[PDB]
Amino acid sequence: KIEEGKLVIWINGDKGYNGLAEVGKKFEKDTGIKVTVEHPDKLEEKFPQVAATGDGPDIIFWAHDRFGGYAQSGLLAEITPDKAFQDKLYPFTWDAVRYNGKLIAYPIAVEALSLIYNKDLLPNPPKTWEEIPALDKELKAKGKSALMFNLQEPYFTWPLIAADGGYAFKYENGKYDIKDVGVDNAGAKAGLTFLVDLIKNKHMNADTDYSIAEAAFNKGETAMTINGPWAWSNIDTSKVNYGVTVLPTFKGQPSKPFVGVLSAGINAASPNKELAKEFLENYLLTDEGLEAVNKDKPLGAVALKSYEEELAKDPRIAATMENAQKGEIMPNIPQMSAFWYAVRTAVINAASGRQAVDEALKDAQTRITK
Ligand code: NA
Ligand code: NA
Ligand code: NA
Ligand code: NA
Ligand code: NA
Ligand code: NA
Repeated sequence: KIEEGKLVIWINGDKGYNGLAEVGKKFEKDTGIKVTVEHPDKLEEKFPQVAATGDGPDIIFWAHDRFGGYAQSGLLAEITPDKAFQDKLYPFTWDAVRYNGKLIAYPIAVEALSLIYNKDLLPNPPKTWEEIPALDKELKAKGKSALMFNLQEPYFTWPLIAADGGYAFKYENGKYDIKDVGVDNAGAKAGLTFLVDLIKNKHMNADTDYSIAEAAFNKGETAMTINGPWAWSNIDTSKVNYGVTVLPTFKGQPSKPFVGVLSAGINAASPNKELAKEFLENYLLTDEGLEAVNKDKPLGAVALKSYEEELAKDPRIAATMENAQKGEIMPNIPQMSAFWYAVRTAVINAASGRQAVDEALKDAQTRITK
């Protein structure tokens, strides 16, 4: 079914697949084994279909959170890196690729939101959320605003909501406790209260969405936004001299953005598991391998320490990794699907006044733990 003696790799069409193919060509030169890199449409839908019948690629690349469902269906091989190899990657990245206590993928790259700021409006960006109200008053007096970011989606508001002690699900022992949910605790209530107050006191509008925040920042109307590495290429550097830094703290605690870890899984049905391990450990997860992919399409921050130390000479990448290290690995369990919709509703209702902050989060907590 899956052909022995070659590697077929699937990766999304927004990634550096020409760079990956060059890594494959080096592997083929050293081993005589053909590597075929493909970027099919809807690969994350296709993989569980073909893998369920014992078919598909030998290696799949995707964000780690989707691999939980794949691992629940036994579609991914348990990987076997030795302890010395594991020590070459930042330890938090291995946690992202554990399911039911077992390692099911190799971490490649790390993504998280950062604070993006306009250096000509704000050469010294605020280190705390608590400073932002006063800063907004000063900037509004000069015809600008302090901060605009997407308020409609919990991915973007969670960093603040969770800073003072919120969390989705408690992680321990390579597993999550589905009964230990941090959506209606004191810290979450404090952060959502602070967000709602930003709106009540006219520092942000409740209808601000992704489009508005991006346009406002690119036009030089707002000093700051919150966004991820996918947004950098769109920032009009002709008009905006921007920096990227650590997110502000709240009550002295770091903001807690969700962390996505681009990961490489090995099909459980592959007869090429040793070749796949060799390719991933000793060709891709090297400075030269990650450089080839990154040159094609930037990976952002990477899990491999040796190469991250080079990439972090770019302060935007250094900030991405700092915010990731302080953030919350996105849980890979099925109960996380309940989290997104429950918290989305809670934030919308609190920002509109439909619900008090406490009731909004209480209702979300009840749905997530149900
Ligand atoms: Na070839
Ligand atoms: Na090839
Ligand atoms: Na084999
Ligand atoms: Na080092
Ligand atoms: Na170098
Ligand atoms: Na509760």
